[PDB]
Amino acid sequence: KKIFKPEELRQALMPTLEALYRQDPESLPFRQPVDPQLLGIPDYFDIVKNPMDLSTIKRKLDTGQYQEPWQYVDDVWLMFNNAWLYNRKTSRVYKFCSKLAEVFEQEIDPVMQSLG
Ligand SMILES: Cc1cc(N2CCOCC2)cc2[nH]c(-c3c(NC[C@@H](O)c4cccc(Cl)c4)cc[nH]c3=O)nc12
Repeated sequence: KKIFKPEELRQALMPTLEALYRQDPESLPFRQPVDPQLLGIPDYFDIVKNPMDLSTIKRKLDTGQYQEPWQYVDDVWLMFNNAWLYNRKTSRVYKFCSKLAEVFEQEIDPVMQSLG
């Protein structure tokens, strides 16, 4: 069984996380936890049972809260899947999510291969 030091996951995965953040305007809806009242979508938690966003993912990676790197992959897809569930398939935020997901699928593959 691989043993992953927090510092190894941090340095290896941070560039993939930067690749999501740097997408402008597509990353903006994902940068902070969804605030249903401020956004005027009060049925958000009626639909999304487990919220996830970039700031949470970034904190876990920065402070060493992942035991193994596929939990980071889990959190990223949970964030995308939340957005694809709540938002209609042709809407702006659905398309934004799809753009971030395209970037991620591309960046994460070689990084996960090198982590073993
Ligand atoms: C690539 C892709 C495209 C799309 N759609 C494109 C068309 O438009 C609608 C959205 C939805 C996706 N959902 C998931 C997904 C996971 N993927 C792992 C993959 O990253 C992966 C798998 C093995 C090795 C590595 Cl290194 C990385 C894992 C857990 N739960 C998930 O839902 N992947 C999706």
